[PDB]
Amino acid sequence: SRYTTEFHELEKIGSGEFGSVFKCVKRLDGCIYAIKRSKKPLAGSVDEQNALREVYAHAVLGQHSHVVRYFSAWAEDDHMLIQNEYCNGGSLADAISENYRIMSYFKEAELKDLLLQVGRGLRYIHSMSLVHMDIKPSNIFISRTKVMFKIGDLGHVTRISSPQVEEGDSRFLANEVLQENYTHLPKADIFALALTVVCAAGAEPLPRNGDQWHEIRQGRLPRIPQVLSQEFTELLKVMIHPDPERRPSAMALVKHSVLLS
Ligand SMILES: COc1cc2c(Nc3cc(Cl)c(OC)c(Cl)c3)c(C#N)cnc2cc1OCCCN1CCN(C)CC1
Repeated sequence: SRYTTEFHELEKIGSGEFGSVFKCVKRLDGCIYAIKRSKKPLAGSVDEQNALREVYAHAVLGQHSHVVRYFSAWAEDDHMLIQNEYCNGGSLADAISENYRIMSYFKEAELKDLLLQVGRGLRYIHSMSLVHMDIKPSNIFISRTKVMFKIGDLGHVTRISSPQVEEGDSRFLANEVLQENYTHLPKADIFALALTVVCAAGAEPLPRNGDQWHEIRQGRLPRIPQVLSQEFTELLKVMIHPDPERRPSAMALVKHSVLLS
C-alpha cells in the first residue's frame, strides 16, 4: 500500500471510534507525521460528510502556524488515511490530564498564551469565511521546542454565510447553535474557546446537559480552583455571554489588552 510504501509506522498514539492515529516517519524526507487511519465511511453517512468537511477545508485553508498543517489524504483497501503535522506535545486534553496526574497546572500567563494563540488560529479561519464548530481541548494540539498551540480536527468545519451545521461536543456548545440559530457561527467558536481555556485552568469536568449546563449558557463562568486576575476572568466571562453579538470576534480577541502579550 501507499501507507506502507511511503511511511514507516512507529507507534499508535490515538484510538477510538474515529479510527486510530499513528506516529509515522516518511521514508523520503525522514520527517515525523501523524496519520489517521480509519474505515472508509459509508456513502451518505455523517462520517463521510465529516471526512468531506475535513479534506475540503484544506482546499480553502492555507498554511497557518496555529492550525495543524495538512499534507495529504487518500483512500486504499477500504480505508481512509489523513497525513498531518506531528505535534510532539500531544493534545491539550492529554496535557490537562497529565497536569491532574502529577499535580501541575497552567499558570495564568500560560492560559492567556493559550487563549491568544488559538485566538489567532480562529481569526484566520474566520477570515476565510469558515467556522471550526468543534473547538475543545482534544482538538487543540501542542508543538514544543517554544510552545505552539494549533487547531486540529476540521471534521466540523463549515461556511459562515452558507451554514450546514453538524453540532460539536455538547459540553462546549453555545445555546444558540442548539436553538438552530446559525447567524453568528464565529461566536460559537469563541464560546467554545473560553470553556476550553476554563478546562485548562483546572475546572471540574463540564456538564453534557442538565442544570449546570444551562447555568453556563446563562453566562455563568464555571468554578476555577486557581487565582486568575478579575480582568482575565471578565474576558472569559464575556466570551460566553448569552448574546453572541456581545462576545468579541476572534480579531477583537487577539487585540485585547489583557492578552497582549
Ligand atoms: C493523541 O496522540 C496524538 C495525536 C496527534 C494528532 N491527532 C490527529 C487528529 C485527527 Cl482528527 C487527524 O485526522 C485529521 C490526524 Cl491525522 C491526527 C495530530 C494532528 N493533526 C497531531 N499530533 C498529534 C500528536 C499526538 O501525540 C503526540 C505525542 C504522543 N506520545 C507521547 C509519549 N508516549 C506516550 C507515546 C505517544
